Amino acid sequence: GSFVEMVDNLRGKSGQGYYVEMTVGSPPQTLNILVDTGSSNFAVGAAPHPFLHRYYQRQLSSTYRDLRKGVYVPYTQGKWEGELGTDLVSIPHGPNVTVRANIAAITESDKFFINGSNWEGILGLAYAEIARPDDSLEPFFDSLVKQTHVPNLFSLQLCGAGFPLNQSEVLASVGGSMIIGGIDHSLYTGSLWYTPIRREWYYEVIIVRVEINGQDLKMDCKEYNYDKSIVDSGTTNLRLPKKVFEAAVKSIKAASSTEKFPDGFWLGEQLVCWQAGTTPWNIFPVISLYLMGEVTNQSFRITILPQQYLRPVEDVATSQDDCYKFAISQSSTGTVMGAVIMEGFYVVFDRARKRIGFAVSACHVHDEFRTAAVEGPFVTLDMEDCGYNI
Amino acid sequence: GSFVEMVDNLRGKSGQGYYVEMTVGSPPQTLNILVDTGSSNFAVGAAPHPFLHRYYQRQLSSTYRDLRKGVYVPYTQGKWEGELGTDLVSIPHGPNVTVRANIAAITESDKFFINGSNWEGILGLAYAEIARPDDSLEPFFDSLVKQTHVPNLFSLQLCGAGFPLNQSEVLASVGGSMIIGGIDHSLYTGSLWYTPIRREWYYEVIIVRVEINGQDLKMDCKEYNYDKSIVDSGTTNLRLPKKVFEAAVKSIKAASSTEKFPDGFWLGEQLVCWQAGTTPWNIFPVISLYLMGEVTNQSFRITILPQQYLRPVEDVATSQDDCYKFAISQSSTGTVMGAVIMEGFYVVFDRARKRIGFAVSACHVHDEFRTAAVEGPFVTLDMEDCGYN
Ligand SMILES: CCCN(CCC)C(=O)c1cc(C)cc(C(=O)N[C@@H](Cc2cc(F)cc(F)c2)[C@H](O)[C@H]2CN(S(=O)(=O)c3ccccc3)CCN2)c1
Ligand SMILES: CCCN(CCC)C(=O)c1cc(C)cc(C(=O)N[C@@H](Cc2cc(F)cc(F)c2)[C@H](O)[C@H]2CN(S(=O)(=O)c3ccccc3)CCN2)c1
Repeated sequence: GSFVEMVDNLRGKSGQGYYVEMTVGSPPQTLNILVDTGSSNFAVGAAPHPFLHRYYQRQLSSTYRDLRKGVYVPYTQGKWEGELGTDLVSIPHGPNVTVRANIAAITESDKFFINGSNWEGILGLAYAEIARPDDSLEPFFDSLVKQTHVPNLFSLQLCGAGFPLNQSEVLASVGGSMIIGGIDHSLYTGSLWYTPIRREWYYEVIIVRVEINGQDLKMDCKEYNYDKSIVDSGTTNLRLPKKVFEAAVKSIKAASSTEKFPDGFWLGEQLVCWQAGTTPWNIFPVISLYLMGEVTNQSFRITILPQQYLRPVEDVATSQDDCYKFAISQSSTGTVMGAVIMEGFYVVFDRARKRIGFAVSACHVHDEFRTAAVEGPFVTLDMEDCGYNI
Repeated sequence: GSFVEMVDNLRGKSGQGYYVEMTVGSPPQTLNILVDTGSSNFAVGAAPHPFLHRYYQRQLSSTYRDLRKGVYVPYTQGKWEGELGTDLVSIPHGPNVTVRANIAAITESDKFFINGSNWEGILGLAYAEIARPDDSLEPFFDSLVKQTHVPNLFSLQLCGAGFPLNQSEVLASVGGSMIIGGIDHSLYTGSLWYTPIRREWYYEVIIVRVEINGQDLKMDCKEYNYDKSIVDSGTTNLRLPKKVFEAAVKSIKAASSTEKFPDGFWLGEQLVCWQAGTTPWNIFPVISLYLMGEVTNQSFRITILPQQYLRPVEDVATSQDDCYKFAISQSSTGTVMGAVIMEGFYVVFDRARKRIGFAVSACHVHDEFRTAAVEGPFVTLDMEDCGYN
C-alpha cells in the first residue's frame, strides 16, 4: 500500500451508499459526500432539510462564487434542484490539494437525501457528457486533474460488513477506500484485469457472457448490454435488463430449488431470515460476468457470491436471526453493476487509459468453501457485437 | 361443399404469420391468434408487452379456471413462459360453438411476439404428443372435436399477395381461409391429392423425390425426411435439411445462372430488387416435391413457382422496385414446409382419415406462362424406406 493517507477513508453501506469526507468554502465547511460513479454533478445540501443535520452555507464562505444559474437534476430514485456556483474544495483524507470546483447548492429535493445515511451531498465521478445542465459544467474530478498533478485515475474498495450495522456501528465502522490518483496494492489479492471503457459518459463496459454456477445463461450477448452496462457505486443492486433479469432469476431459483422462497423475496421487496449462523450460502449459486478484455478476442470474468448479492438487513423483530434481501432487480435502462457487486472487488477507474480494472477485494465477504474471483483470459469472438447501438 | 361463414376469415402474410380472430373468457375478450400447424399449444399474451396493444385479462373472465401450473415453451424462433388454466373459447368466423379449452397465459417471452403482426396469441393445431408440458394437456382442436359435433378436420388456404402489403394494407386485406370441420370447393382448382400423415405428432409426411425444373436432385430419399418432414403454417420458409439445402441451392443457382446474386441473397438474409414489373421469374426454376400417395407404390407431386419461394418485401428505399427474399433456408430438424409453400395450395388437414390433401390454390400467385400444380399418380417403390427412424 502506497496511499495510506487515503486507505479506509470511506464509510456507509450498500443500502444507503458509501461516502467520503470533504470540505467546501473558506473557512472549510465539512460535509460527508456520497461517492457516485453513476452521475457527474457535485452537489450538496445548502438549505435545511429533515434528514440533514448540517449543510453548505454559502454566505459564510469568503471564496464562494455565484454562477447566477439554477439547475435541476432528476435521478431514477429522487431529485433535487439548486443553484450553481464555485468554491474551494478539499478532501481531508485524500490528496493534499485544494481545487476550485463547480458546486450545485441544493435548495429543494424529493426522495434524494436518505434518513440516517449520514451524507449531505453527492460526488458525481462520471464524465461531463452526462453532467447537468450540459457538458460545459466541468465535473469535480476533471477540475481536480486539471488544476493539480493528481493522476487521472481513482480506485474504489467498497466494504460490505457481511451483517447488519446499526446506527452507531455504521458511524464507527470503516466502509472502504477511495484512492484518488492511484492504486493501493493492499486493497486486493490476485491480479487486476482490465475491461475497456466503451465510451466516456457513464463508466460503460461490455459484458460478453453470463453464467450461474458455471451454467451459461445462453442469451445473445447484446441482451446483456441493452441498452448499456455501467459500473455504478450510486446504486445498491445489480440491476439487469428485463429479459436478462427474468432468465437470471429463473436460473438462480433453479440452482437454489432445495428451498422455496416467496415471490416478494425475488422481487427484492421482502427479506428472508435463518437462525443465527445457519444461512445456507451453499444452496445459492455464484454469478460470473465475463467482460471484454483489452486484448483482441480475449475476455476475463468476475465471479460474485450470494454473500454479495444477498444484502444483510436487520430483522423486523431485530431478533438474532440473520436476514437478507435479494439485491438483484430488473432495469429498463441497461445493466447496472451496483454497490453489492462492487463490494466483492477492488475497482480501478483508469480514466487515463480509458479502462476499468477488477481484482478480488481484500474485504469481500465469503465463506470457507468459496471466494469471489477475477480470472482470465478466455477466447471470446465478436465481442464488439455485444455492444448495443440505438 | 361451401362454408361461407368461414371463407376469408384469415389475415396476415408469410413473413409475420396468418391469424384468425378468437374470443376467450366471459364476457368475450377478442384476440387475433396465429394459426400454427407446427405446434400444439394454445397460448395468448396475458400481460403487457411492447408489441401487444391488447391481452388476455384473466381477472375479468368469470369463466376462467386456474390450473395452478406454469408452462415453459421454447420454439426454434422464440419462447414464452406462462400460467395454465382453462376458459370458454369461440371463433367468431368459425363453427357456431363454444369450447372450454386449455389456455397458457403468457406472462414472459423472448422473441416470440412480432412487432406489427397484429396477433396476440398462437393456436397450436398439431397433436398432443408434442404439447407442453406433456400430452395430458389437451390441444384446442382435440377439445373442439370432443365437445362438439364438428368433423375432425380443417383446411387452410393461405393467400400471399404477390407484392408487399404495408401496415394499413395488411390490416385491411383478406389473408385467406381456415375452414373448420370441412372443405370448401371454391378455394381450389383441379383435384385434391392426399399423402398419409406418417405419425400423429407434427403433421408429418414423407417426401420421396425432389426436382428442380424437372431435374432430379437425385439424393437418397431418406435425406429429404431427415429427421422428419412436416407441414407447418407457423414457419415462413421452406426449410430443408442441411445436405438437401446445399444440393438444392446449387441446382437453383445453376438454373438461374444468367444473373448473379450475392451470397447474402442465397442465405435468405438480403433482398434482391428489379425495376417495377421486371422480375425475371422465367430464369428461376420450379420446384417439385413428390409425396407418398395413399395407394401402394403410388406418389404424386406438388410444384412450386419462384412466385412462392421468393418472398415479396419492401425495399429499404420504399422505391417502386419489386424486391424479394429467398424463402428457402437450412434446417437441422428436418424439412419444414412453411407458409410460402402452403401459399401455393389449399391444404386439407384430414385428421379423421390421418392424411393431408393438396390442391392448387385459387389464390396462388403465378404468371401467364407457369402455374403451381398438384399432379399424379407416379409409380414409386420402397417409399417407406424414405422415412427416417
Ligand atoms: C432508494 C435509495 C437510493 N439507493 C440506495 C443508496 C445508493 C438505490 O439503490 C438506488 C436505486 C435506484 C432504482 C436508482 C438509484 C439512482 O438513481 N442512483 C443515482 C445516485 C443516487 C443515490 C441516492 F442515494 C439517491 C438518489 F436520488 C440518487 C445514480 O447516479 C444513477 C442515476 N442514473 S439516472 O439515469 O437517473 C442519471 C441521473 C443524472 C445524470 C445522468 C443519469 C444513472 C445511473 N446512476 C439509486
Ligand atoms: C422469425 C419470426 C417467426 N417466423 C415468421 C412468422 C411465422 C418464422 O418464419 C420462423 C422461423 C423459424 C426458424 C422458426 C419458427 C418457429 O419456431 N415456428 C413455430 C411457431 C412460432 C411462430 C412465431 F411467429 C414465433 C415463434 F417464436 C414461434 C412453430 O410452431 C415450429 C416450432 N418447432 S419447435 O421444434 O420449436 C417445437 C415447439 C413446440 C413443440 C414442439 C416443437 C417445430 C415446427 N413448428 C418460425
